[PDB]
Amino acid sequence: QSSTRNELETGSSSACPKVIYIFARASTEPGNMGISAGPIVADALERIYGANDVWVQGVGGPYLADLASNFLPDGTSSAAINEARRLFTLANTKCPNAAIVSGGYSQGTAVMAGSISGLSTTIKNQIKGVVLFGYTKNLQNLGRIPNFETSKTEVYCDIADAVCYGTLFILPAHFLYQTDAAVAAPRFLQARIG
Repeated sequence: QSSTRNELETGSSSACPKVIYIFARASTEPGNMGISAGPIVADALERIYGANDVWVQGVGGPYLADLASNFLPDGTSSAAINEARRLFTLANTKCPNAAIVSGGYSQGTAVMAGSISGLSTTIKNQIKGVVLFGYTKNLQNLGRIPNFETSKTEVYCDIADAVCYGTLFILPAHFLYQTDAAVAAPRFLQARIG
C-alpha cells in the first residue's frame, strides 16, 4: 500500500536523495500518507526525480488524523505538530544538503503550518517548498504559514471547500484537489527544488 511510507526513518546518511518529501494526511485517512493527495504528489515526485532520488515520508506516530482535533486552537493536536518538527529535524540531521519539500491536506495542513512555523532558521531554509491542499487555517493565518516565506508556499483553496473559509464542516464529501496535486503542486515544487 501507497498509504504508509517511511523512507526518511529508514534513511541512512550514505544514500541521501535530492529530495526528501514529508506529508501530513487529512482526517480519517489511513497510514501516514493517506489515499488521496498524499500518494498523488509522491507518485509525481518520483516520476520527475526517480524513485531512488526521493525519500517519501508520512507524519505518523502520535498524528492520528482524527476529526476531534480539528477543533483544537492550532487546528490539530500538539503531539501531531511535534511529530512533524521531529521528522523535519531528522531530514536536516541525516541529510542537511537535500531539498526538503512538504505537503499537507486538510487537518494535515495545520500540522505543517503548526510545525513549520516554530522551526530553526536553518531548517526552514532547507524546506524548499510547501503545498497545502485545503488549508484549514487559510482564514485565520491569512493564507500563509506564519514565520515561513510565501514564495515557497503554494496554497490550494477550492471555492467549495468550507474549511478554507475559517470554519469546519464535517460531512462526507469528494476530494477536491485531484488536478492540483497531480499537476500544479509537483510543478510548483519542481521550480522550488532546491
